[PDB]
Amino acid sequence: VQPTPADHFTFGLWTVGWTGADPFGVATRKNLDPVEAVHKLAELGAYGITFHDNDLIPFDATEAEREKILGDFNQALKDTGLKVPMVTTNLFSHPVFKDGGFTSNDRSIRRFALAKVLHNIDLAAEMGAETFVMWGGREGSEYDGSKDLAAALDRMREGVDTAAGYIKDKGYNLRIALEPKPNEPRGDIFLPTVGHGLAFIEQLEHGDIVGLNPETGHEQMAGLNFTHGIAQALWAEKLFHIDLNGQRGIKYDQDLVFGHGDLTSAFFTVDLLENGFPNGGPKYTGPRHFDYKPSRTDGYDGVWDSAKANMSMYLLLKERALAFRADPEVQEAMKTSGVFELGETTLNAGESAADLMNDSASFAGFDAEAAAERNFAFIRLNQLAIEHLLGSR
Amino acid sequence: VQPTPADHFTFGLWTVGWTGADPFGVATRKNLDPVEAVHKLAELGAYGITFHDNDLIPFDATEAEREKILGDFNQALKDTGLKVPMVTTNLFSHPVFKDGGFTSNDRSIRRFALAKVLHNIDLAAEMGAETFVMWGGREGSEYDGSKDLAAALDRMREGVDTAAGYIKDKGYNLRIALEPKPNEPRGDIFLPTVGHGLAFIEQLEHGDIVGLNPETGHEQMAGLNFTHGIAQALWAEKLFHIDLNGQRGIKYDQDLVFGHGDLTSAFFTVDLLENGFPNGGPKYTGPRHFDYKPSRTDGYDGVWDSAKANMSMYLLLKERALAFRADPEVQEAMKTSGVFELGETTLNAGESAADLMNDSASFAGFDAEAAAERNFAFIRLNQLAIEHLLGSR
Amino acid sequence: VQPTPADHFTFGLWTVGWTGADPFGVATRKNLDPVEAVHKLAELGAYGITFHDNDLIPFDATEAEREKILGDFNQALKDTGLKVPMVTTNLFSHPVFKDGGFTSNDRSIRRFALAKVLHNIDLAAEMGAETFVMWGGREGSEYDGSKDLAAALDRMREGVDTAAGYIKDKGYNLRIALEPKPNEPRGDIFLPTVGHGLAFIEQLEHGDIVGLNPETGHEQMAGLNFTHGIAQALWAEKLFHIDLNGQRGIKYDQDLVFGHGDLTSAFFTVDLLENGFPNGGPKYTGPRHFDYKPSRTDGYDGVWDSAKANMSMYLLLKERALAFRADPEVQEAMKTSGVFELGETTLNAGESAADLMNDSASFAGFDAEAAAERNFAFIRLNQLAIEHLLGSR
Amino acid sequence: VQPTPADHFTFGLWTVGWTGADPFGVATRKNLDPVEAVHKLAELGAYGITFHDNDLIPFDATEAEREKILGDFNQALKDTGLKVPMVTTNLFSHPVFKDGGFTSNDRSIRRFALAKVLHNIDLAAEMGAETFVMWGGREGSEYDGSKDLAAALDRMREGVDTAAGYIKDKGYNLRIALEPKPNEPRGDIFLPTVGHGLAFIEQLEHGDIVGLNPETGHEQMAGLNFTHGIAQALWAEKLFHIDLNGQRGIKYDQDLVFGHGDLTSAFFTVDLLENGFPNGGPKYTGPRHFDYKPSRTDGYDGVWDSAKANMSMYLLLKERALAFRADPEVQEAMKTSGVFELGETTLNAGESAADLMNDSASFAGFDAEAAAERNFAFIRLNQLAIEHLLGSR
Ligand SMILES: OC[C@@H](O)[C@H](O)[C@@H](O)CO
Ligand SMILES: OC[C@@H](O)[C@H](O)[C@@H](O)CO
Ligand SMILES: OC[C@@H](O)[C@H](O)[C@@H](O)CO
Ligand SMILES: OC[C@@H](O)[C@H](O)[C@@H](O)CO
Ligand SMILES: [Mn+2]
Ligand SMILES: [Mn+2]
Ligand SMILES: [Mn+2]
Ligand SMILES: [Mn+2]
Repeated sequence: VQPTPADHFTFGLWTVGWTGADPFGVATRKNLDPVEAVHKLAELGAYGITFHDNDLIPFDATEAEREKILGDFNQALKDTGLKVPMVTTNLFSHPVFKDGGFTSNDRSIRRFALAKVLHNIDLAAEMGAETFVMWGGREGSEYDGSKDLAAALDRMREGVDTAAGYIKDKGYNLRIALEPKPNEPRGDIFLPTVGHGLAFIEQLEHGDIVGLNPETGHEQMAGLNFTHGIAQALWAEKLFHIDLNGQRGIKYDQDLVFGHGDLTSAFFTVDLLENGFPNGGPKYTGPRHFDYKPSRTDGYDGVWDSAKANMSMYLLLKERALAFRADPEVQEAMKTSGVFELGETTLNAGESAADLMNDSASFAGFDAEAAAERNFAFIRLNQLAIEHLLGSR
Repeated sequence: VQPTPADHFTFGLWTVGWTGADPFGVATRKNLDPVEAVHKLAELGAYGITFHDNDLIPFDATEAEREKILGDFNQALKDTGLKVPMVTTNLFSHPVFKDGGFTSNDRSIRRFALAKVLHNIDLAAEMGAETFVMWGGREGSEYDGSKDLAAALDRMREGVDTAAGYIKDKGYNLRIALEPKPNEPRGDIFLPTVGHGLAFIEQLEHGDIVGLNPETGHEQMAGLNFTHGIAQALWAEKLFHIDLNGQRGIKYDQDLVFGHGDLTSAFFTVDLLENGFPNGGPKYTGPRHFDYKPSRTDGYDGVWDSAKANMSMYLLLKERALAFRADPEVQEAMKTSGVFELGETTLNAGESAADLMNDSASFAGFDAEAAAERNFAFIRLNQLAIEHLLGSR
Repeated sequence: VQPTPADHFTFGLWTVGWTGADPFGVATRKNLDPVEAVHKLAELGAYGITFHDNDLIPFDATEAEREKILGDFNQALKDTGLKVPMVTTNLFSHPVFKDGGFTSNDRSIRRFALAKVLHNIDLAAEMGAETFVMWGGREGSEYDGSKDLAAALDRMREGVDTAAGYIKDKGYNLRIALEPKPNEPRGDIFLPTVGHGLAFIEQLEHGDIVGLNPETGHEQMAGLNFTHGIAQALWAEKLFHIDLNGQRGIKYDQDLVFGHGDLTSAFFTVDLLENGFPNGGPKYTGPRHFDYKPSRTDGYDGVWDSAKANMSMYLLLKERALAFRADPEVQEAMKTSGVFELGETTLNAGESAADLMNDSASFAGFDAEAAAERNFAFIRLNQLAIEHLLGSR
Repeated sequence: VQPTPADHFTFGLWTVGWTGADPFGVATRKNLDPVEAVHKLAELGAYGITFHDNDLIPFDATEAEREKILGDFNQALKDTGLKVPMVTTNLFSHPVFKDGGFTSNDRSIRRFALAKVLHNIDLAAEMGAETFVMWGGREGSEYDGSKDLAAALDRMREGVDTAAGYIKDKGYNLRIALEPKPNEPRGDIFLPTVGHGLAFIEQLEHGDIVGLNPETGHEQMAGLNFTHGIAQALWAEKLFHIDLNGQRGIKYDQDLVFGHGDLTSAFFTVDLLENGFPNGGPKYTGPRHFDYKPSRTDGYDGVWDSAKANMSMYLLLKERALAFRADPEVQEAMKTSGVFELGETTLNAGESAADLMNDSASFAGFDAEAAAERNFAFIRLNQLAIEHLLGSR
């Protein structure tokens, strides 16, 4: 292992600072001072730190307090060298956001949320973040008649397009990244998956600077393939940031260390981020952000062990995924299964629909029964990836 | 109840004709003659019938046979009055489609699938279908390294855009509707949910004539809100057709009668199709297609009981959903919860981001703690819908 | 439908008393005085109230404090006539319980946890409660190597048999009801389903007084059929108590009002509690206890609305289910489908294995293809059930 | 890693013999001759072969046919030395079994099904099998009013105790292993999890010879922790057999190769089979049986590849898991986390309930806040396990 700043491992303040309250209990750890957080994180080899406005600045802090806090915070950044690549707003903890921020049924709460957001964009630019994340965790319902579903999407669009237009208007060098989540804390959250989020951005006025911020555990809560989803975001060139962690199944969001959930899936996620696509195409070159929570049963030694482990797991997987693809036997297996064959167009240069239709060999004269005999050998190909993952090859 | 042709209840040939083979067994029913199907369906009050090419015409039938079959089939349509509103292709049963049609790793199979599709478009136009459905049931993988995820989406796009361009080129009065499915028969299917499908259409050249064909059970297999998903398709004006059925949970696709799965969700699905949105907007005016399978334990009396029941359940729900919304007490409850309030824009006519920012009452001077006291009364509102569903009000 | 004490509707102090804090937010409601809980629930028609030791008596309460609290609570009970049918212990909220009470890896904690249970038995006995519920919410793990699994079950057995022995020695008429849950708050909980709880009970030294407390939502979080699980608990004569609420799929425990989740399943559970088994069998006679949470979006008006909605949902389902079995057409359908035929023993009176293999009629010349022709007509029985539920019958 | 007969790797005839038909397609491979299955598996290192009565002997086979088939199979066994450790009955493929075998609503069917079982016991005994597996795949329902649930369990009990009584009377050394599954092919199956199977066994007249046959994928289809379920089966001394395969989430049963689904869970199951419980306890000694399906995309080369991959995955996991417990650092971490402390009984030798409530140290003056400070360090133990799995340690 041994992570270093050019690896671009970013961590949020709320991850290592998460104190332990869950639905059945109180915190098991004391609050983490943000200056300690920065120093500690930098010592471990992180590249940057991210935060939610209220992570650093209390909801009711006065203007004198906000500047006191920011002064010590900027100093620590300075002393250590951590950058601040992404900033986000808390539109979910305070009781006022019980029906949402942007999609609250109450008009006065929608304006308050939007004004909280606009102000936070200002702080984002001041910090030097390139990405502004929006997780609409309270946007949704428990009951189907609680909302007008068309109006909920018009109100979501108005807040995002207002925020986007503000970025363009002030000339900030910022992008917005929406973060899909299927449920928890709402029964049903709006824009529940990568596809929903991707679809939605296409209906925006300011779509051009809006992308996604997918989270491993969030797609796994719907039973989806995390690599399939990021592949699709990447293919559309909407993968602006990423949140890595672990999830063992369809249940509450667990927020384990990356690699402590679906291990084989993390392997392939790493292969896609590092190696890209077999035939060439898009690559994700942003930060590798870890959005997790250290288990409540463990003390602060566990908090820093857990932070260390996110980075270890990613470097271990990266190493095995480079060896995997570099292997002559894998490449050969790949060729046999048709991975490079999928890269060739179906139609010949210049062939029209008409042409293919009327080409006897592709249809009328085709031997479907002979084509059906092919051994794709996907089982052997899968076996080679696991032996590579197991450190056996 | 009593369904009648202006209700626009369509049924596929493979639903009532499904003979019973599942993974652990053989058919329990004899094959259903398609001419019987048409007559029977028409007697029950259906408006139309839909089919897959091989539902009617055998994969290896000769040209003399295809015309014999079509002749008797058109005659029955004539004798009864059923229309043929949608036609689709089978790109999944034959062993040649074991790795997909359009996204097969084998180039020769991709061409064969595409040529099967183009020919079937011709038959669609001849029949008078307005909709051409594409369910990519074999497109996906069991293993993550089996495919180049970027190349799988380029090949999906090439077949759909080739088919679309052919429709435009021949001037057919047809639309394509993609049908998302999360898994089964593949471990992971590409374009697994409504959002994924919606996102994908935005990357097409011929996007304008491409929409979706969502299926109740398919979104419920990912644990998603079926009404939330169709709301989003409708809002984007991509809801070109719909497949209704029942699903009891995250498991294999059960294909029960509509209403025999998540009852409350079917209620709200019916409310959206019939009533639309509370504040006004888009409406879905196409056919109400039932894509289900009669339980294998039951004989042919059960097949026609099951067909009858799809229509009964929809009319029962429709009736309760009209009463629900028409109710003065519901309207009042709706007002209290802010359903109409969500319909008002957040920003005042002419207000800019700048303006709202600097409006003291929406932020600096806002009383978050007082705004947080509001009783949304979503529980009472939910109670009124269930009493309406229960036939109590 | 108006509830009366005769109905045996019981509520937990923590249910209407639930304040609104979840994983991503703080409480939205103010604490509920116990005195007012008691009076308000008696005005609604409640039969009894239930509580956790620390719902009532703070963890740190002094002796003088405890006595005051008990004096006020016992006053309220005397004033209103409310009964206290069940009492439970809180072995999950304090940080001390982070790894469990009974199956903590730390022995001093295991000792404290059992001590806390014994003291609570006394209180339970003082209050007149018939049932003692044990829900081991922190018993389990996030990671597979965290626990010696054989030793976790011995620890659990030690605790439960100690508590049972103590009851027997003290002469108390108290029975222990164990309550399964698959996950939340731990990633995996010991004894996750009705099946695992019944099995464990059979390994106990004093299992005669140990039974189950199944919860609607809990079984549904693993995707099981709650009605099938309570039917196995009844069949074994081990259904000592029941917790009713609603869940809308495999996700975090929602704790919705009974009937606000899976409706048809709710209908069928009520049918089983009220009508019993079609061919006869044991019947459930305890409290109908609601363990739910008023959504955090609702103010106190909403709390009483939700309390009310629980009993109301139950009465509406009961009316429908009594009408359903009373219907001649439904009885006809039931006989046709073989529901009464399942009640006839397979073998003949004094027929042995040997006698049966040898019966020619049963095997050697049994006409399997002719038997396979029976139309079970389960679809039509299911349509009739649904129509009774919707009150269209 | 090269398997030897000493390993006890067993395979079902129906596993490598699975032809490829699924819900949306026909077979992709030709039928496998039994003779060749036997020889091929012996060349791979298999220990034994297992089968369903109709895997080998067709349902309609004549007497002369049966004898020929048996003569060829017994030849193969003699030639290769393969053992036949388990035999099972097919009570799910013929249409006669549409509503179940043992719990069919139709009594004549229930009689045929039991007859079919008794005859198979004889054959099982002739073959030298130790285990008789019962998987009741059609036992259950799609709809809640289809069955009298108390009567479904009595019918099940009748069948299983008749079969057990017959074994006892005949002097056969055969034990029955019941096999749970939550769903597929029925929407709900009776006795859906390890927990439900163990419970039911305790209600049996002859449960001394009745135990479990849990399957990896089956428990995971309900989202349970397979390793926790087999640990409860072991603890109760009821783990008679085991079926190993892979599942990638809550969906249709995939029947992937062991290790091709949840990897870390696979690692921990192997640890439990090979290392036993950390503080000692019963150990599993039977066949390591693989009940999987070679993906339908692969030709026969793929079939043998997959057979091989099963034993290989198992050997790789075994090597890793033996190295993991042998590691001094891992033992250190285990002691730190209290894994050995769980093994110490909570009470002192001859300490009663009364003695414990009264110990001041245990309750009255126990310092709960000081005890709550222990760092269990479960995260670091889990990181160490994963690093052993990836062979980076
Ligand atoms: O489940 C919560 C989300 O993962 C958030 O932490 C966003 O990433 C930041 O608001
Ligand atoms: O699960 C199968 C799909 O529902 C199909 O029936 C498509 O609708 C028609 O190809
Ligand atoms: O999931 C939480 C449980 O349902 C509890 O409320 C128990 O019933 C009692 O501790
Ligand atoms: O889900 C199918 C089952 O796993 C069977 O293969 C049984 O093991 C034997 O009938
Ligand atoms: Mn996140
Ligand atoms: Mn469909
Ligand atoms: Mn409960
Ligand atoms: Mn099996």
